Amino acid sequence: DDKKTNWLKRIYRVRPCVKCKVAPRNWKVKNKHLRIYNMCKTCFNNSIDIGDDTYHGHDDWLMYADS
Amino acid sequence: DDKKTNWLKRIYRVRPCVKCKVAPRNWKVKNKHLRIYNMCKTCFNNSIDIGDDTYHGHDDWLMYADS
Ligand SMILES: Nc1ncnc2c1ncn2[C@@H]1O[C@H](COP(=O)(O)OP(=O)(O)O)[C@@H](O)[C@H]1O
Ligand SMILES: Nc1ncnc2c1ncn2[C@@H]1O[C@H](COP(=O)(O)OP(=O)(O)O)[C@@H](O)[C@H]1O
Ligand SMILES: [Zn+2]
Ligand SMILES: [Zn+2]
Repeated sequence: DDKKTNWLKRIYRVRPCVKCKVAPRNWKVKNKHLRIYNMCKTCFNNSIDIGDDTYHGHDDWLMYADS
Repeated sequence: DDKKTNWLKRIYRVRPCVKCKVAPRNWKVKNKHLRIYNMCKTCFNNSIDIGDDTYHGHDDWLMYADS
């Protein structure tokens, strides 16, 4: 129910990439959840190239108001 | 994973009861989810007494970082 989705949009917007601190985070939809990763796509691909997993991670959010 | 819980604490704190606009919302833990209701307990009980379901509702949040 759309008020939940609006919260998820707010939460996404206020959390820039943990590495570059400017770009928005990468994300994906998996089944009924939104997965927000810690970094943008550029910084994540770079983290593999440099050998750092320090900022790897994510959090999952239910995209519906009722579980 | 505790960073998720910290977000849920922020989201809860910034959303006063939709009716009285001052008190924090009622909530409950159901299985792996946090249910945040639209109103505080006082306003919800009052809504039954006055016959208004306008502000009845809730949103559910996964309490873990990985779904
Ligand atoms: N953009 C990113 N920023 C930080 N960590 C990421 C990013 N993309 C993938 N990861 C990490 O890489 C791993 C793989 O994630 P993912 O592909 O979503 O796994 P799954 O197989 O469960 O769908 C996870 O630890 C995830 O946190
Ligand atoms: N404090 C409250 N504020 C607004 N609506 C509420 C409140 N408490 C209960 N409700 C509403 O009353 C109904 C019953 O909720 P609940 O007891 O959590 O149902 P369930 O049987 O699924 O566990 C729902 O529509 C819920 O949104
Ligand atoms: Zn970045
Ligand atoms: Zn109230």
